[PDB]
Amino acid sequence: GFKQDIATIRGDLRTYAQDIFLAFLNKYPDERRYFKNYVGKSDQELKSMAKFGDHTEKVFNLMMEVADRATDCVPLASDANTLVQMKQHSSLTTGNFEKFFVALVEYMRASGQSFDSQSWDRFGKNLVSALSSAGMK
Ligand code: HEM
Ligand SMILES: Oc1ccc(Br)cc1
Repeated sequence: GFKQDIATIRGDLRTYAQDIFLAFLNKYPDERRYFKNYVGKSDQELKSMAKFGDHTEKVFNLMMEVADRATDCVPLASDANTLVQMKQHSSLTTGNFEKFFVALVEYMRASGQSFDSQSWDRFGKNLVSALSSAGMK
């Protein structure tokens, strides 16, 4: 289930974080514009950049902590507010997050592992709800 999936992802955080982030950019290539240092670089070049691995991992660490603090896939409003108030997210809208979760769930369904994809979809939907309540446009 969802709790085991958090354990699976955490066990190999950096690899899942890179693979899912690249799945997101590959599905929605226009989103790369938010990451000006990743524009024009192959996946192997990205992997050679310290900040690529560091910041994928940090994104997914925070995502796992928000997931683990949720009850039945309903995140804390305080966690949604963290995400809204981060200066790094100041020009995003909930659609950016929706696309991220669509890509994440698609990756899970294509992986051939027994992720609880329906729960990640629902968690994403509930997180998007919470981001808009916390003021994201
Ligand atoms: C629930 C999903 C997300 C979580 C948990 C999250 C978390 C984070 C965290 C922890 C950082 C800081 C990383 C660091 O400084 O090392 C970060 C930075 C950033 N995030 Fe998010 N983020 C999420 C979704 C998104 C989405 C959808 C976008 C844009 C499409 C985005 C764009 C950015 C950008 C541009 C930065 C700063 C650039 C960078 O660190 O490379 N984030 N995010
Ligand atoms: O550097 C970053 C990698 C992945 C997301 Br999503 C945000 C920032």
